[PDB]
Formats: sequence, C-alpha cells, structure tokens
Amino acid sequence: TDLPRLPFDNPDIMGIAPQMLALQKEGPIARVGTAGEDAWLVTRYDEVRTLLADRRLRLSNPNPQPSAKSAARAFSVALMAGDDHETEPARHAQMRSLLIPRFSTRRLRLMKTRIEHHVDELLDQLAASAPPVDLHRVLSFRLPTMVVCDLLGVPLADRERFGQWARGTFDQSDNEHSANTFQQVVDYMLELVARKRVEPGDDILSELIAEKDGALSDADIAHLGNAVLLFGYETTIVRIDLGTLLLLRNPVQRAQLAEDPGLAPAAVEEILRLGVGGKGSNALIPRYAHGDITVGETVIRTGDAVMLAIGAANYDDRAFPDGGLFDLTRVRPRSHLAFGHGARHCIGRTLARIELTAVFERLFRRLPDLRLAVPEESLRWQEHRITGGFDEIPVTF
Ligand code: HEM
Ligand SMILES: CC1(C)C[C@H]2C=C(C(=O)O)[C@@H]3COC(=O)[C@]4(CO4)[C@]23C1
Repeated sequence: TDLPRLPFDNPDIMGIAPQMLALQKEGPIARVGTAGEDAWLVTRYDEVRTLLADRRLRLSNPNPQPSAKSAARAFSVALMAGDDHETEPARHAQMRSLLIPRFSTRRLRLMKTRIEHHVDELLDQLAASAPPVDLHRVLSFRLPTMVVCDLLGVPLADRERFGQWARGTFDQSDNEHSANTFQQVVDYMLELVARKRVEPGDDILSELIAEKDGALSDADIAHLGNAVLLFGYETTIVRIDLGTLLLLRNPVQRAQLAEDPGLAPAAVEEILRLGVGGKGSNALIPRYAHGDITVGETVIRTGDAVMLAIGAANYDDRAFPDGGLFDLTRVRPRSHLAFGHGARHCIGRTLARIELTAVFERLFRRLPDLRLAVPEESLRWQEHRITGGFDEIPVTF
C-alpha cells in the first residue's frame, strides 16, 4: 500500500505517465495525493465523460475553509467565473452566453481564409531560412497570436507585447510574477476597451460594447477580453508543437498526410487525442463535488476535489482500439475529450481546429524533409506553467 502522488513521472517527453495507465488498468477511480489536497483521480473515458456532464461536479470550491491555491490557479478560476460558488451559476451562464456568439460561422469563415494565407506566408519564410530554425518561435507561436490579434482587432505587432503574458499569468511557481503579469493584461485590456468605445471594428470587444444596448460595464467587458487573450492562443501553440512532434514520430502517417492533405481533419483529431506533454498535469480538468456522486463502487462526497484525466481517458483502449497508436485511418473514432465536455466545453474549439487543420494541411507538403535538429530528450516540458508546453523546437529541413 503506497498512496500514489501527482504529478507522476513520465520517462518520455509525451504520452501518459506509466503510473496513471496502471491506475487506469485497475479501475476508473482512485484516491491520490497531490501537491495540495488529496483528490479523486478518474482515468477511464466513460467515467470522465459522464462526470464532465454531471452538474453536481463544478469548477468552484464549495468548502467553508478552501485550501490555498497559487496565484496562477486563482486567476484561471476567476477568468472562468468560478471564484465564488454562490454566484458561479449565474455568472458562468452569462459568460458563455456572451462569448459563444463571438465565434459565429461568418467570423470563422473569414478567419479560415486569413489563417490559410498566413500559414502559407509563415511557411514561405521558414522554407527560405537557413537551418537550424526554432519552429516554435517562427510557426507555432505566430499563427495563434495572429488569430488573437484578429479577434481583438489590434495590430499584429501587439502580440510582441502580450505573447508571453499567458505563460507569466499561469506561472504557478512565482506568485509575484503571476500577479504582476496579470496586472499588465488588465491595463492593456482596459486601454483596448476605451479605444473600441470610440473606434469600433469587426471584433469581439466592439460586439460586447454594443451588446444589450451597452448594458455591460467596461470591467465586465475587459474581463471577457482577458479570457479570450489568456485562453485563446497559448494552448493552441502547444498543440502545434505536439502535433509536429507526433507526426515526426510516425513517418508512415506523416507520408500519408503529405500525400493527401484531405487527411488533415482526421490528423488534427489524433493530434488532440494523443497530444500530451511531459508529466501531463495540464491534461487534468479539476473539479469539486457540490453533492455526493457515486462512481463505480466509490462515493465522492460533497466538497471532495476530483481530477478528471482527459489525457488518460483519450488513451483509453476501452474507447480507442490501440489507444496509444497514432492512426489516421480510424473508422468512426469516438469524440476525444481534449476540449472537455459538458457545461464548460471549450468555447474556441472550432477556431482551434481551423488553425490546426490549416497548419497540418500544409506543413509536410511545404517542408518534406523537416525533422528535429536536436534529440527529443533535449526538449523540456515546462511543468510549472498551467499550460505546460515546450520553450523551443529546433528543426532542420
Ligand atoms: C487546441 C487548443 C485548445 C485546447 C486543447 C483547449 C482546451 C480547453 C479545455 C479542456 C477547456 C475546459 C476547461 C474545464 O472544463 O474546466 C477549455 C475551456 C475554454 N476554452 Fe479552450 N482550448 C483550446 C483553445 C481555445 C481557444 C483558441 C479559445 C478562444 C480563442 C478558447 C477559449 C476557451 C474558454 C473561454 C474556455 C472556458 C469555457 C467555460 O469555462 O465555460 N480555447 N478549453
Ligand atoms: C481554460 C484552460 C486554459 C483550458 C484547459 C486546457 C489547458 C491546457 O491544455 O493546458 C489548461 C490546463 O489546466 C487546466 O485546468 C485546464 C484543463 O482544464 C486548461 C484550462
């Protein structure tokens, strides 16, 4: 008897930690220690999907004496209107009601066109440079920050100002740096709101300013803008890096995709499903039970913390035959859980798929000899950041 402790070691740079796959094999739910509170760890696809749809399991903490949290985690919960369990139902319903129409079919069709041209231009610059090149800096980072600049209606050069702010805000290792970075986000967004009140354009803050005859306050509008800025590029950057690493690991699938770019949608779904980095702490969706819930033979009690392992669930052989294998030819694959599920299902997931599809439609056709210029083991996943990620990806081509 040895209580398992998160985070689990992973000897590889990607995939699921062996200890978590071991727990998965034993059963759907296990009590584990963490750096803070003990929690229930749920690792099988069916149970994770069921619990993500269970409205008794919520982001907000119901407990009278809540355990202490890093500044980074406190910011992420507040951005999601999860910081007050008594007001979360109304505030989170309004949050989703105000953001979902900012990603209409009209907007997404226009953005798809611009995204496709931008990837062509980014890859032309890459192809014309001398290796070794940092693919993370010149491709993975540039496309999703371009998109956020477009959503917010600001010049592209603004991303050189805000491009590290998601990482800084979400640095769980340094509360002072996290708080000081978030204040920069706030000041920037409040400036932007003031500008859009007199100079609106076809962008998100302009739309919120006009919403319900201007009933929203500037603080409310800026809060929603902060969520778009801080959730809207960093995780996409990380999926471009992981997608590239996975395709480089699987030359037969890479060659299938280079030959037929019509396989890119299917490849993007496999990338999201298999794309887990390092110890994979960002592939856990955290919750608290607001009422008792039975999982298998286990009672989760009101107030218990629960870690929903969407990463492990996406590797579950029960839901994906040969769950550890990258396979472009899967017939009717189950919907993976990389965007979550249920009440907090990722609001940007259709836009994120458009970005990833546009990249992997083109990447290995435009750079057929692309490959890492360093050993994989030299690539360092950044465990202290809520969003993880690699800091550089050196390639040759
Ligand atoms: C591949 C890229 C992305 C991944 C893997 C991802 C993943 C996720 C996940 C797992 C959640 C659920 C969190 C939870 O249940 O507690 C979520 C929520 C969210 N995502 Fe995404 N995301 C991505 C891109 C984006 C983009 C591009 C945007 C906007 C531009 C965005 C906006 C949001 C927002 C606002 C929420 C909060 C939804 C809510 O609390 O109701 N995300 N995302
Ligand atoms: C709002 C989020 C940025 C979306 C989710 C995806 C993430 C990721 O891919 O890194 C974040 C990791 O930390 C979490 O708690 C998550 C899993 O819910 C995320 C919060």
